[PDB]
Amino acid sequence: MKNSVSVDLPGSMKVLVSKSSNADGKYDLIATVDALELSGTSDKNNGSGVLEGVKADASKVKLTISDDLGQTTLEVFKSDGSTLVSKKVTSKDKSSTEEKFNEKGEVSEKIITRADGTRLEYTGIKSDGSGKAKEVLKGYVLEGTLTAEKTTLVVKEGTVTLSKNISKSGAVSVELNDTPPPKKTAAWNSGTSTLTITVNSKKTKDLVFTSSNTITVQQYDSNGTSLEGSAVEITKLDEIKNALK
Amino acid sequence: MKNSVSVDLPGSMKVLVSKSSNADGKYDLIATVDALELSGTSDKNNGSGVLEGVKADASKVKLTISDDLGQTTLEVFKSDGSTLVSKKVTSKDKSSTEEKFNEKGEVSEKIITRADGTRLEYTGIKSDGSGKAKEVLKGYVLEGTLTAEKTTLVVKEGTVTLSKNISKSGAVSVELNDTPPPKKTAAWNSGTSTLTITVNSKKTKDLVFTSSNTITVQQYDSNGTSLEGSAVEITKLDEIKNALK
Repeated sequence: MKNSVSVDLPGSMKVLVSKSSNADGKYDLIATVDALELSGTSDKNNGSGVLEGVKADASKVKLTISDDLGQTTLEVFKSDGSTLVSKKVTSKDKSSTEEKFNEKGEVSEKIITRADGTRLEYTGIKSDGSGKAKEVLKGYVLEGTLTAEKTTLVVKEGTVTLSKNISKSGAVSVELNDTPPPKKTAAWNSGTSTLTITVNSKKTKDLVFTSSNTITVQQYDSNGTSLEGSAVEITKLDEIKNALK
Repeated sequence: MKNSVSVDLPGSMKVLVSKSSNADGKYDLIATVDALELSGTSDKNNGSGVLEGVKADASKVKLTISDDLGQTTLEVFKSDGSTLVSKKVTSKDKSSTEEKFNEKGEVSEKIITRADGTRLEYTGIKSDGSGKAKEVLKGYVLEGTLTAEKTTLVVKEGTVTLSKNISKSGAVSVELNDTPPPKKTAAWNSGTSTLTITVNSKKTKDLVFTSSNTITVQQYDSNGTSLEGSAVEITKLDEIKNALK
């Protein structure tokens, strides 16, 4: 710090590495990270090495810098120092991986940043690999979910589901499902001159064709077993068409 | 006509039947029908009997009245009198059946009126029983077609076809078809990271998923075998949704 050299780092950080060595050959590293003074003695005079620090709430902070000034590995622990909370790995080339762990020392969440600026954001992860997913792309977002084998991001339009699957090892594969909406059916009763229309095991309408040469609609209650209202006579084509929706 | 009695008739007609009998016991009938004087001698003094006449173009007109004043059967022939053109039967109770015949002495067309005021209108009839159909109902019209067995009147709304079938002997029966529109399918090429979308054996779009983490649409020509345009990149969700329609 005193008369030393400023080194820029992956992820908008600096370190100050001492101009000269110490008693045991080391170089002094000081970095203000987040807002803590972090400190450490390193074999090398470039910026590489570990820096440690303690938050005012007694959480332990450990910043590792990779030998080639490539990779800053920012770990946060619980007060004991044994129990990992969070971990931001940044890479040389602008890409980062913000993790989070749970009570058990198991990964809860994961924000992946990509070199371009696009993101994979996993949350609510569970013991059996599964959880939410978001993909931040340039201009728009693909939501989805996670499993042990794969991420699946989905986009829907009416009867079409587009499904972008990203495998564990990076492999994209895409698929499409068009599935028709539930269709009307009907049954004719010759006895009563009544068409009863069934949608998805729910009766919906009675269309009745009278000896008086006219047509009457009545609606099934949303139970789909008893009629409701009273019988509405038809007065032009349009109404018959309406009943068929 | 001279000093006789006016009888009203089925189908807005009158006849004048003579007050007294003739030489051979008959009663004189005169009717102005359409605009012809029609004439005939009848056994009975009520209005019943036949009346004949000749149009100025030499077509022969034959009006029959049923004994009970029930039914007026207006036939028109060709000039020869043997070859039927048209035939309007009216009934007592306001119902009528306007036929038409063809060159061969076979029925071409048929307007059925019903007592209520509703109509069945068959046209363009053919040797194998078939032809157009219209049903004039109170407030609206059901179009359709004819066969030897049956009339079929159809009403459509999107994927639904309502079909009212009237059998030879009057029997109504109704049916419904909901049939889903042609659905998208797609094939993935791992080689090129391209989804190709097929609608009804016609390729429609290429969706391409780039190593650059972006999506590009290109359209198939309406042949459904070669691409067209050039590859349009995607810029928000909405566009991806659009491609799925």
